[PDB]
Amino acid sequence: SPPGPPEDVKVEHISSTTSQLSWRPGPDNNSPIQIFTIQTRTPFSVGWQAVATVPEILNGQTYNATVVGLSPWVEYEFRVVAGNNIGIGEPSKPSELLRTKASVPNVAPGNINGGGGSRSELVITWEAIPEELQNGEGFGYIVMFRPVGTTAWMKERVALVESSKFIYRNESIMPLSPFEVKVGVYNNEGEGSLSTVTIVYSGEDEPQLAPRGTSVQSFSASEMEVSWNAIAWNRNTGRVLGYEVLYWTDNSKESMIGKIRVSGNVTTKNITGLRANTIYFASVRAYNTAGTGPSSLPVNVTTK
Repeated sequence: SPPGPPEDVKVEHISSTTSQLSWRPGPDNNSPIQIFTIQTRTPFSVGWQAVATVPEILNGQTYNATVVGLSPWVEYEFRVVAGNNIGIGEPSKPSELLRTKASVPNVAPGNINGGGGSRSELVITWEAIPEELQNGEGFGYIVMFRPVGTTAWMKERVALVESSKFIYRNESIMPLSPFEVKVGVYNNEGEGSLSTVTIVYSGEDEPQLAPRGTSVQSFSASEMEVSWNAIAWNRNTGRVLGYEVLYWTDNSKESMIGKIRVSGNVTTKNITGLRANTIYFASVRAYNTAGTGPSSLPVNVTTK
C-alpha cells in the first residue's frame, strides 16, 4: 500500500531564501519507501507547491534536507509526502508556520512609462510589483531620472508597494523634453535591483479650444457615426494629437456614458455595439499628452 504520512515535520533553522527541515517517516505499509517530496504553501499561494531541495532527491532513508528557492520575508509552511514504488503516500501535517528572514528586493517593477502633466512636469508611471516580492519591511520604489545627454541620475524614493506614479516638477524644463528614466526597488534591508531604461517626455499645455461642426448619423441599429471639424493649429492653442468622442444615453434599460478616441487627423468615428432604436448623444474634445480640452456642443440621433 502507499505509505502513511510523515510525522513531526519541523523547521530547524530558516534564513532568507532557504530552510532546514527534519521529519520522521510514517508507516511503511509493507512496501519500502524510496522517495520523499517536500511541498510548501504561503498566503499568496494556491494550495501547495512542489519545491526544490538539497539534496535534489530525497531517498527513503533521508529524514533531513535543505529547501531552496524561498522568497524572502514570506510566511512559509512545509509538508512532506512519502512515496512508494507502488503508490504515492498521504501528505504530512504542515510545519509550524514561519516567515523567512528579510532581504533586499530583487524584482524591479514593469511597464515603466509616463508622459503628460503640465509643461513643467515629468510624470512617471510603473506597474506596482506583486506583494510577496517586497522581501522586507519599509518597502518602496526608487524613481531615477535625468535629461537626455545628462550623465548624473536624479532619484527620489516612493514608499508603499502599491504606489505607481511619481511627478517631478521644475519650471526650468521645456514642453515634451525627453528624459531617461528607470525604476528600482528598496526596503529596510537596502537598495535592490533597478529596471532597464526607457524614455519619457515632459508634459505640455492642454488643448485650449473645442472641435466644431459636430454631427451624428445612423445607418445601423448597433451603430452611430459621429463627425466634426479638425482643429486648426496655432502655437498658442495646444497641439491636438487626436479627438475623444463622448457618447451617452438615457433609455429604459439603462443610462451609460462612453469614451472612444481617434488619433491624428481623423474627424469621423463609427461607434459600434450600440442598442437598437435608442436615443444617443455625442460630444467631442481634443486631447494631447496632457489631457483633454473643452467639449463641443452635443448632438443626438436615434438608432435604427
